[PDB]
Amino acid sequence: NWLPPDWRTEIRVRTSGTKAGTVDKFYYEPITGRKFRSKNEVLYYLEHG
Amino acid sequence: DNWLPPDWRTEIRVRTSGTKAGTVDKFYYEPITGRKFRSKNEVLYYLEHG
Repeated sequence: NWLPPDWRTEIRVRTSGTKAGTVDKFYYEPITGRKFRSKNEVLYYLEHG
Repeated sequence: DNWLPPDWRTEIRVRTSGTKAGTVDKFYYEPITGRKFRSKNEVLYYLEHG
């Protein structure tokens, strides 16, 4: 819990290949739908919109 | 997914926020191009027609 109001989250779970079973979390910006790959990439961009 | 050609990648996307929380989508990725498909039939269509 640190995430602005309308922000969508998801996990991608790898189901084939060398990294089958790995879970990656993604954050999407509202209206735009802009994909971020980490906490800090979102924290950073809130500061520098 | 034995039907899939070699070096195709699969994953599931699960929504973790909003109305659609808990929704699971299957994706299929073509080797090298990274091109995205959303079902078995869409992949078999593409392999046939290019």
